[PDB]
Amino acid sequence: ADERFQALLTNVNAVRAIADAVEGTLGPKGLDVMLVDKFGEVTITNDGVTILDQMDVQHPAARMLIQVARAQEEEVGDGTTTATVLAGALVSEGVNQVEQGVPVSRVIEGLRRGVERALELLRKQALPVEGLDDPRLRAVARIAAREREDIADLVVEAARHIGEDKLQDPNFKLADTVTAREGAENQVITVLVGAATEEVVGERERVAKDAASAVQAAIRGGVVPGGGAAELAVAREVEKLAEEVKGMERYGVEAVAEALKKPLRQIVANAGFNPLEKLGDLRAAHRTGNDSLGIDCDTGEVVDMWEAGVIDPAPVKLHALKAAGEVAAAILRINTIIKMK
Amino acid sequence: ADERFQALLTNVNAVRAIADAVEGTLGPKGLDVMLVDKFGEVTITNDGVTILDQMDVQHPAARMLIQVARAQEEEVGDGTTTATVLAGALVSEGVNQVEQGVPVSRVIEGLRRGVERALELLRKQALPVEGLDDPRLRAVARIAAREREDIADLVVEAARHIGEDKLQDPNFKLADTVTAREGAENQVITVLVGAATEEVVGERERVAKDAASAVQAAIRGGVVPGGGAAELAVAREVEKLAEEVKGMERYGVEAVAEALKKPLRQIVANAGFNPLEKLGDLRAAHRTGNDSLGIDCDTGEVVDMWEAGVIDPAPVKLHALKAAGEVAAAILRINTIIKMK
Amino acid sequence: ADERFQALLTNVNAVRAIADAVEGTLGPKGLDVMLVDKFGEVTITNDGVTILDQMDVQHPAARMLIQVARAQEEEVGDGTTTATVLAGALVSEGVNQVEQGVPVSRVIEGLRRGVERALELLRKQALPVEGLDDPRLRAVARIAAREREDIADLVVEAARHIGEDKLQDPNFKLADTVTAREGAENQVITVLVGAATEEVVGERERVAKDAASAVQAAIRGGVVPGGGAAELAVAREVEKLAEEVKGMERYGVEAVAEALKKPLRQIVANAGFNPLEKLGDLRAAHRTGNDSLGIDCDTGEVVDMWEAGVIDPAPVKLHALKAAGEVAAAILRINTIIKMK
Amino acid sequence: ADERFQALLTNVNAVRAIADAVEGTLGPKGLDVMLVDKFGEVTITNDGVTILDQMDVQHPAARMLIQVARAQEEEVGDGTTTATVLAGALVSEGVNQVEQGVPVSRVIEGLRRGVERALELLRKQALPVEGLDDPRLRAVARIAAREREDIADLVVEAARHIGEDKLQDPNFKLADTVTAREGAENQVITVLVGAATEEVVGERERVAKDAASAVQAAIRGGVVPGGGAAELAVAREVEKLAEEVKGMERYGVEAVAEALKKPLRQIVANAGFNPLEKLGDLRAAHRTGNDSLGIDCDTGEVVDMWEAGVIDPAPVKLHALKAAGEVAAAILRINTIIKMK
Repeated sequence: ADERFQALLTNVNAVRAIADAVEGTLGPKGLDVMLVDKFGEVTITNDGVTILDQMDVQHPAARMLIQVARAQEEEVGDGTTTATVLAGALVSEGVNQVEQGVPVSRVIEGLRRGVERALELLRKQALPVEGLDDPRLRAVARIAAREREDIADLVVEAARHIGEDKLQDPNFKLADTVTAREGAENQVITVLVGAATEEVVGERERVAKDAASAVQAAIRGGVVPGGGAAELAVAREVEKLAEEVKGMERYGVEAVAEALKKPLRQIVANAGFNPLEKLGDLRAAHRTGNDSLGIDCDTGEVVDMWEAGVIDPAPVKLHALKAAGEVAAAILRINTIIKMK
Repeated sequence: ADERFQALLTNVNAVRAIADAVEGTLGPKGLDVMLVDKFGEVTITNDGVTILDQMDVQHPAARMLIQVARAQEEEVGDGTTTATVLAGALVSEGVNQVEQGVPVSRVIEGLRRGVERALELLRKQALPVEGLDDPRLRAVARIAAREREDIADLVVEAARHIGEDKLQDPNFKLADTVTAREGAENQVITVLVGAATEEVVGERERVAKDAASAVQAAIRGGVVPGGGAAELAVAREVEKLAEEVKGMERYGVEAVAEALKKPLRQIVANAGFNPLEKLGDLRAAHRTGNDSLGIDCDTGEVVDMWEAGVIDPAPVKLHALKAAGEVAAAILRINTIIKMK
Repeated sequence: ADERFQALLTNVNAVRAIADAVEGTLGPKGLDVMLVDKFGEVTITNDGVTILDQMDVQHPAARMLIQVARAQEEEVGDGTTTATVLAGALVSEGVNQVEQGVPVSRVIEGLRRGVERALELLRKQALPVEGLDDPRLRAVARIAAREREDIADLVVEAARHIGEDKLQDPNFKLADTVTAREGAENQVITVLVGAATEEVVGERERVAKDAASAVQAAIRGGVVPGGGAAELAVAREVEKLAEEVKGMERYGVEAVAEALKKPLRQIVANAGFNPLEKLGDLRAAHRTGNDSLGIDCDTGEVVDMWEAGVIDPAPVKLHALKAAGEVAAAILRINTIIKMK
Repeated sequence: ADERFQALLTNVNAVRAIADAVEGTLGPKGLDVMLVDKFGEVTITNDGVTILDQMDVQHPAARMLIQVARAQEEEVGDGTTTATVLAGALVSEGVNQVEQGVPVSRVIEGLRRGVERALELLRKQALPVEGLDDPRLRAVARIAAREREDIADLVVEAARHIGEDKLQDPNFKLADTVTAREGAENQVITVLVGAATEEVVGERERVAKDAASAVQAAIRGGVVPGGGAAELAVAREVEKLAEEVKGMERYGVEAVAEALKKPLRQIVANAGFNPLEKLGDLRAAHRTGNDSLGIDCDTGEVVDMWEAGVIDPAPVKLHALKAAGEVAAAILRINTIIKMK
């Protein structure tokens, strides 16, 4: 019986290691990682899609988390860091509950329903955007642009150049229509992203792709309050369902409720504030009945996220949460480790 | 800085060790404790008063807890076990919150307000007695008599002889009017408590005092749905206070919210049941708007505590929680250890 | 003499180890197992057919168990995991009896007679299916298809198309008449099973044959209550046998009696409930004289097996118990281990 | 949690060691025990009272068992060995069930109900004696007299001298009226028991009192098939009850059912036969439905105990089983050890 738990705990540590490396890059004030080789080259990066693509993974269970994370990229092309962090948080809280005495099978079925209601509420709370002239598209473009307005303006201009129904096509991907060249300017003709030298093209094309996918998802799925505020808004209701669920199976719902707060906690931690008090003081304005406010990362004061302009696409967070729940369930479902024939 | 926390942990572990050796006697299906000497004498007792009286204490933090608990006993003559267990839980999760990074003063000042609202709501939940012929006095005598009916009837029979307005006299302690003699019968004259042999006189005398004090308090303060149900009922509202309180300080209100679960948790655990599943399944019937429901100690089925016939006095629980809060606040405040002259 | 028993004990622990690896996959809420290579590839599988194919078996006592398990798979293509988890229980209880002082040769014939009367009573308890219009066909198809109704419907829709006497042909195998192709829909023309991608065909083709074999076995041998309830039912009759067998040899009949409870015990354990408490109350529900009372696998309350709708074919369990008896007999007779040229 | 169980295991081993030190003296072919000192003085004896009154006890769990076992002697004056061995078996099986996962409080109440049930069936099964000249009164004195008829005959000769109603009172016991003097012949004047030398007076007086108590009990409450047959008779009924108890509580009832077989197991083991086979062929002979079959101590052939004459009085066995159940419960309750002032 201890060996079965040790099998799960060994897999959990592999997942937590992947989340540990990529959870420091969350939010608008994230931190970058160092990637080194035996030959000695360096790759400074803060975009998690590059971190997961260019990380040495040897433990068998870690590969599944990256597989789902890049499946999300195949879907819409953004939000892999959030999915990895949520999956790590879910698995960590699940193993914490199992160590408390809950059987793993009960935690899995609790986690399933918790993620189900969380997706339901995130879908409900997503507010649609009225036309491409709305400033919320500028807001969601700037945040995907790493707070560089020069790239941000040319993607939103291109979006209004194309149109609404042409953007609604599911067979068309805007990320295939972005190209970056060196020594050029920023304009739309297929858009051209200017770069200084050849080495600057690689990251500029990446951020152009990210902004393209953000504005792509914004029109179809609407708008959700970013910065982890939506996660807290759904976490409160998931806790209500945890009080609603009967039996030992509820403690998976509590695990989903706690795991949903990890994005906001890591955003405030990366912003250079103490998470445990900034999470406490954030609950003051959540008593007012409005569930669209969080914390800004520059002054540490509680402010509503519509006015602050910290916005996230609805499909990115919805799919990130779905993938995180699916992989957390899949990695919790393992009980034994065996060597092949 | 670690030395200031190290001194807190040693104070905590002394308090915890007192509670771990007393908490097993809580509830109707409690278990006894064996006490040994260098001479090897045996003292089998399940009453917390005697175990706390005769137990060796060397760590100064432990002495304060039993001084507070026995002053509580000097007040009304019962409830020391519940107070000690509650103090242990409060101190344990006080240090648990500090381990997470919360400052100690914030936890202290959160414990203060949590205990304040818990006392207020336990006062408001206490239901008064409608005359002394009410069967709930039979119930509160029966639980105080270790579920032995021969002691349960004579204390209520004597009490109805005394009356009411003579019973509310604060200078009158009814537990001083009990005397047990070997080989006698059961009657009032002074309630004469029969016993088989001389050695049996001590435990019967102690049980007579316990039942006498229970019925004494039942008229003064009314009744509360016991078995840990009332502490759960006020724990829910203390959790609402925690969601109402601002800043880092709210983590102490959460500590009070959890510490009120420990009596019911350890009542269920001592019954031979899994406390996790039974605490999970007990929140179902609390959604109906009623807050007077608990769990039985024989079948494991969730039943209403008024009809289940398990009731405890109001002042005993009130003052036990007050003493537990006061001693938790007094013991979390210490930060350093120095030798004297 | 110690060497003879030690040479047996090393054989038992091999059958125990291979049984332990697949015991977690039993039941509708089973847990998957990952199979790592030297090169690091992984196969997540919850079916017991594949885990035995793709695992090292170096201690040759396990080779006999895998050989007889796949030999069992050859007739009716299902229930190999039940066969090996019953074999492990029988062998473990037999060696436990041998530890008490019973010689092995007595336990061998006790096992023989107990398994014989267990086969007799599990055959008798089987209830024939009323045509192909009976919804028990849907019930037995859904369970074999991992509780996925989309694949469950097509197998029984085809089975309607084949007929009664054409399915009753012993030389005709309907598991060869199921084929899976990627990118297609589900229809019967040959049963075509749809799949998303090429990698999804590998598992869909497997579960198609499993579901096909379930409905094939159902017509031949009728229906038996699943979830381990039938093994619990025949266990009591084996216990009644044990009191009738004269001499030291009966204790093998006790080994059969205790081993037949292992399926229900492990299905309950994998479900996330306590096996002892949830198996004790089952026999308390057997007072009515009916032998179908089993346990639901998400609420944990005892429920009559037929009405829950989770039901398993009769011949698969018949031959699984026969194979478990054959291998438990075969392994126990091995007393010495030596080498060749 | 481990310490609470380890505190029980040290208490269990003390009881087991006491029972293990007097288990070989049970039955008509019992084996003596050698006591030693620092001075080297030694006493050879097989009367368990003379061992338990003299062997050294330092673990306080053993002193309670000897206290209640000698209280049984104070009540009647015989059957202390069976009380001790039953207490040991009950405690050993209680801890065996706690090892599996049953909480101690559940086993405790299961044991309580099992012992109450066993007392009820022994009360029913104990048939009365028809007059004083019935040969079973000769037989009970014979077994009480270490299979020597010289002491047995004078006891029944005195018993007819006193009278039936004179024996019926509780205020008078003829265990005190027996007196042994050296150099005297066997006659009654005061039952004068002859002895060879002064040293022979001690054990002869002791066995005279034992035989006196045996025939006291025989008229007082009748007779019960001894040699362990009656405990096997009631153990089947306790096993039948075990299947009716709901939930986790039953495993105490199974412990009571098993612990009642330890008496006959030890009579057979001390006799020089394999207990496991001679229990199987005994329970295989109970097909007729009668509850008087046992095993003879000279040939090992299964015979009815009435014809063999091996008989034991009813009240001694009833009180021994009651004391064994009470002490097993009271030693199972203990879960924590502390040093006192």
